[PDB]
Amino acid sequence: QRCGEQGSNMECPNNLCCSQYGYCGMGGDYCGKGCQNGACWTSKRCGSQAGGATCPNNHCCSQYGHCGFGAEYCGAGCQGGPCRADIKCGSQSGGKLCPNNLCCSQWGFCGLGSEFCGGGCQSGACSTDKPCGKDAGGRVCTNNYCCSKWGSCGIGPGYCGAGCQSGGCDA
Amino acid sequence: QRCGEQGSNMECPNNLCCSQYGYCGMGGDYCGKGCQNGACWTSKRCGSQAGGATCPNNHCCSQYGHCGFGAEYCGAGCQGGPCRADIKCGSQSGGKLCPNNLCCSQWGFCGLGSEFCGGGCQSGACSTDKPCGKDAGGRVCTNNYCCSKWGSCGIGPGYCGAGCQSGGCDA
Repeated sequence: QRCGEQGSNMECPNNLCCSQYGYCGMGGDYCGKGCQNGACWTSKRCGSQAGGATCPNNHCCSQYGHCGFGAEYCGAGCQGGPCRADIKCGSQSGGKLCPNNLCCSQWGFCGLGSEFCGGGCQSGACSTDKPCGKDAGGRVCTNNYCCSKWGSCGIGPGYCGAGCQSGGCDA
Repeated sequence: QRCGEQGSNMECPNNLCCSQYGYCGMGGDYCGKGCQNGACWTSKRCGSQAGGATCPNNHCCSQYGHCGFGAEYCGAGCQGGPCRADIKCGSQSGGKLCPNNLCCSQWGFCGLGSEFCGGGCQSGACSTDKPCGKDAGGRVCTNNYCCSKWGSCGIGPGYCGAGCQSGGCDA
């Protein structure tokens, strides 16, 4: 029920702005000064201009390193987000990972949905759920996902907790 | 700290899937069966095919009414989300509202950022914060935003609560 730093980087639905207090709404109280994620009045910075920083709420990072939607942000020069041009990844691009957990299709493009995440999926949010760890000739998860006690890739206490064979383990 | 119905429709950062329990993570425990929002293994339905339903996490609604990213979802036939084609709105389009609170620029296109939300902004998440209510010759907020006791448009208890002059008031 909280957003931003008070809600573990949780984002509000329908681009609602997270105020400086960790609450979701609309108006100057949420979108103005201290706005956390969502349609903030003062767009957040990203890409090149702000250390590789990704846009929250899947916003496109325009060529000037600002976050938003529309031609100016998703069009030409777009550096991150659901940019209007296909984004390349995988073996075909020196094993690049897609940003924001997106799937890298068998063809080397970033997306979400069956075509990217289903069979052939290279990295990211693949729905193929391939075996990792010792029961898997010690193969490791992509994206530094945790390889659970069970030989499954994921993120969460169950995956990164006790019995984590490799990846971004807590334990 | 919760997502989905347990977190008031709050979404996880970086397309993490919200499990059926209202927790954010990655793996079959979160993205599989019961997945709430984020990179669910089974894309959610939208637009025409599912009553006008919008995609969570700003995903594009492909022409078949499925949610995702990439050419198949944001390209041709895209019905909602950060579609590759400019989305029209406003006076120029029989006063249509943009989906997901996006700003309708002075020119009749949907986006977020200064160009859409700044001066001339027609509807949505405008940063112009224009006066509503009685102190405003009884003008009303767009998007059914609440016109607060103060003559400000917004969403939240402060806006929709007591002294709400018009809009989607609770009080």
